[PDB]
Amino acid sequence: TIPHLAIDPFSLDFFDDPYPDQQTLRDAGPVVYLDKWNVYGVARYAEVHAVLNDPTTFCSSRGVGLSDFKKEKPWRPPSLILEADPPAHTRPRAVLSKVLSPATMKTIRDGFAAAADAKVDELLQRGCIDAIADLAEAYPLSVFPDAMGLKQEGREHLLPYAGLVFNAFGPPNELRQTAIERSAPHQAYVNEQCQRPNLAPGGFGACIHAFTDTGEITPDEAPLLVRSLLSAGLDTTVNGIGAAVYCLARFPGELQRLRSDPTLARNAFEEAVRFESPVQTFFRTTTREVELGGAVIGEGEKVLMFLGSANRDPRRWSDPDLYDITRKTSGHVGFGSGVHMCVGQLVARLEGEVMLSALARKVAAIDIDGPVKRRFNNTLRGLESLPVKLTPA
Ligand code: HEM
Ligand SMILES: O=C(O)c1ccc(Cl)cc1
Ligand SMILES: [Cl-]
Ligand SMILES: [Mg+2]
Ligand SMILES: [Mg+2]
Repeated sequence: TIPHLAIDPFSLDFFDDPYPDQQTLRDAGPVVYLDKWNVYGVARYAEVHAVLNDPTTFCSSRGVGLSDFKKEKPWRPPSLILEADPPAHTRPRAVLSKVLSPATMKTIRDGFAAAADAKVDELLQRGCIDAIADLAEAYPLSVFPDAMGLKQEGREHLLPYAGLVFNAFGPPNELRQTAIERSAPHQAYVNEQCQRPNLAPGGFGACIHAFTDTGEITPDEAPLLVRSLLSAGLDTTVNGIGAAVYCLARFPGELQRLRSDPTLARNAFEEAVRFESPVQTFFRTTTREVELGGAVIGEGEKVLMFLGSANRDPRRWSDPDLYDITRKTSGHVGFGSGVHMCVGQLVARLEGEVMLSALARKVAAIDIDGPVKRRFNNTLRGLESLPVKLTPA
């Protein structure tokens, strides 16, 4: 009753061009079985959204990667937020929601916007740059570690650690084994910075520790919550901003509409998140036998959600393959949906908005002018190198 497919959604050939395989996954049925990894898969919008919003059956406390924490040891202590279910999830989630709250955004907006404007002006003096190293990576590196309150020493470990985290959600393929092997130095750096004495007062990390006073989290929980921000908060935005720049480079008509109304910057970024879906996939584990899409899934089974596919499902989206900065993006699943929906979404949108605003006001054209190279990761979709020539407005 359930179709069995041999597609490996963690293979390099899949990463290189996922869209044909994603349609095959959608059109095979509402639920598929992936023989390569012995997991169920859902790739249509309706089922992905349903699974995300059914946490009591599709749980996260057994891991949101392929590995089932009931069967194997986690490669690092479980995240207290991503890898927890309610009620354990609730108070840690509330702490991060307050640390990264609307009110908090007021305190960082001016500096984040100023750093974006300065970066774009700097790049316009060079003309010819790598939109990944020089923009998608350089900008978040210039604002986020400081907003976290990290010291200067050791920051070279941040992107390597995040790449490890996202590779580790995948299956035990070469990408994952190479990332986990000899990762101790990255783990040691991050774990050290999560301790209270190493976090600058006023930054996100120190603010997490300050919540230990309220009874929402204990002091021994705070380092792990800081770890969540250092795991999710940098590499995601790197690939989100890179996706937006890649979209604007490929769709000059949309760059021109953004230039004509810079207030579209926030939605242009949201549409880039839908269109590229920097976080491609996450898993859940069934807590009971459950019927999904006419398929009877047993207890304790991994279910792979194709977020990028759901964001391109023509059952839900008009012209899903087109980048449209005025699209009504509400309901996309690029930040998840439901109890675990990205708690850092306001930071991500702030960075993306202010960068796209700076481009909208300062740049007239973005031309790819060198070999484009893709970056392979079991969970993240994005580019390794995007050589572009920026023409000033
Ligand atoms: C474009 C950028 C980003 C994307 C595409 C993204 C994507 C996601 C997705 C899909 C989830 C849901 C996980 C699940 O359902 O299992 C999530 C959760 C989460 N994100 Fe983001 N994220 C981004 C930026 C950030 C930033 C900047 C931060 C921190 C500053 C952050 C921190 C978190 C945390 C802690 C969670 C777990 C929340 C929970 O389990 O309740 N993310 N993110
Ligand atoms: O480490 C964490 O909690 C974590 C890691 C990655 C994401 Cl996308 C969200 C949360
Ligand atoms: Cl760690
Ligand atoms: Mg260990
Ligand atoms: Mg010290």
